[PDB]
Amino acid sequence: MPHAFKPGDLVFAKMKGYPHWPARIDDIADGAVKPPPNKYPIFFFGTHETAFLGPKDLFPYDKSKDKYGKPNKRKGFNEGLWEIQNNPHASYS
Ligand SMILES: OCc1cccc(NCc2cncc(Br)c2)c1
Repeated sequence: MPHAFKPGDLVFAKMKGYPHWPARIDDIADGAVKPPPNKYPIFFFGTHETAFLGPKDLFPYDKSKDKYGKPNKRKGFNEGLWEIQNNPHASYS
């Protein structure tokens, strides 16, 4: 049974103008800006950028990897695929 997203969960995250992108739910550091209601800090693998997104844009990784895991030409995407498959919980900062 699924649960609400928690830090460490692996997803594909969708933003307008980009393919569904390999990403993880991040933690919020002490005193850092918190997401709006029902949004989460999304760390994008490959590009190593963070956005606040809601669950409607978050696709759990295992269920969605067959559909969204194909390499493409977008900058950072293939490295993102490598990171989520090979070391998704490492420090990339
Ligand atoms: O719209 C706010 C916002 C926040 C972070 C990054 C971007 N664009 C670039 C980008 C980088 N990695 C994955 C994707 Br998917 C997109 C936009």
